[PDB]
Amino acid sequence: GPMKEAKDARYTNGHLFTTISVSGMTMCYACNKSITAKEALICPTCNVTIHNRCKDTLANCTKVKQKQQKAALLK
Ligand SMILES: [Zn+2]
Ligand SMILES: [Zn+2]
Repeated sequence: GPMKEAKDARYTNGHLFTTISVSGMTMCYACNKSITAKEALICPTCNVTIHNRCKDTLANCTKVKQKQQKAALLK
């Protein structure tokens, strides 16, 4: 395919952080406070939200969904 430029290089600790458009009540899963930004990041596998710069303190993407999955025996 013509997509000979796959920028598959956006993994800090296993989570895929994609740019979102925070326009409402949002909280930084890395700074435990309200994201007053117009852009944030989300892991499609652990459903976190961060200030689009606090991803270098988020745990491995199998140590985030171990707190962000309300359908697991997390006890
Ligand atoms: Zn933050
Ligand atoms: Zn994740």
